[PDB]
Amino acid sequence: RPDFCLEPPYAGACRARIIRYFYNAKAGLCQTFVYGGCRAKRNNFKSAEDCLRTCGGA
Repeated sequence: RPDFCLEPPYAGACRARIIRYFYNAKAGLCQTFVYGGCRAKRNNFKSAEDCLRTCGGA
């Protein structure tokens, strides 16, 4: 997985409530979080599948 998959999830400052996925490297899977709609970082996916494809190995 790329290093960005190890970063904590980033809601950012905006006020939307958008459900996104992040890789939780301690748990080893992708979890949901609430994203605010601006300034997304890379550990922020629209689906579990995309999160796991990107971050589940290497």
